[PDB]
Amino acid sequence: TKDQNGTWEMESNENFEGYMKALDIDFATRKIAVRLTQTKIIVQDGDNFKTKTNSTFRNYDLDFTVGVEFDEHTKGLDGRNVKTLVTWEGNTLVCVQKGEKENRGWKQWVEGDKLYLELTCGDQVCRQVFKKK
Ligand SMILES: CC1=C(/C=C/C(C)=C/C=C/C(C)=C/C=O)C(C)(C)CCC1
Repeated sequence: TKDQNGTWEMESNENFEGYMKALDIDFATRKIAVRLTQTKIIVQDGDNFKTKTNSTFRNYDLDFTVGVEFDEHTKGLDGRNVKTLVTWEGNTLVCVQKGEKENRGWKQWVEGDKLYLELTCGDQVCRQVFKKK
C-alpha cells in the first residue's frame, strides 16, 4: 500500500513499440505514439484511484477500486473488453487484465520521487519511469 498521488512527468519509456505491437496497434498510431511525452495525474483516496495518462495525441483515463473486479473497455488503445483486477503486493500496485491477450497487465510502484510502471502483453515488457513534479 503506498502513496502514488501526484503529477508525474515521463523520463523514460523502453520498448513501448513492442508493447503496442503485442496489442496489434497499427503502424501509423504507433510511430506517432512512441515519440510523445506522457504525463500521469493520479488522485488516490484510500482504495479509490482516479488516473489520467495524457499526451498531445490522445489520453487514457482509468478509475478503479483496489480489490474490486471490473469491466475495462480499452478505448483509444486496442479497444478490447478485459476483466480487470488491481491489488497490492506489498507496495506494488498489480493489475491483471484477463481476456484474449495472454500475460496482459501492469505493475506500478514508487521509489524516492520516481514512479515505475511495467506494462506486459504476451512476451513484451515496457518499462517507464516518471518523476513527480
Ligand atoms: C497506446 C496509447 C497510449 C498509452 C496507454 C497506456 C499504456 C496507458 C496506461 C495506463 C495505466 C497503466 C495506468 C495506471 O497508472 C496513449 C499514450 C494514451 C496514446 C494513444 C496510444
